Amino acid sequence: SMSVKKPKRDDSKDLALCSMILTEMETHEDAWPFLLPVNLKLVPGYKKVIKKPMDFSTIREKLSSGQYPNLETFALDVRLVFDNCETFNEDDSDIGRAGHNMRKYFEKKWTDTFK
Repeated sequence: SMSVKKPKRDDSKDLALCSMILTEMETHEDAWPFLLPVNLKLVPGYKKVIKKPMDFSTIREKLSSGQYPNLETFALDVRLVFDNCETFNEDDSDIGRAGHNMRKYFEKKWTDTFK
């Protein structure tokens, strides 16, 4: 509360460390469904159904331009990419499986880097 603060967690490396995670997600062999925004002209149903599209290239641009206020807003966008994927793709599809695999990969890196 006023003039009463928990000890200051060092967040000075968060930007660099989120960048490194995002690099590792970008280079994973199963990243291909997530590298670029879904083409809303060419994928029937996506625009109406998926209210907040997100992809790795959009996260990279947001990260690089100071549009993440903190490491949690960064994780929220990464998770959004996988939540969108689960919303639109059957679990038993190449893209559906890709999304599960990447979410697992992310969550481990996240825990190991920050928890």
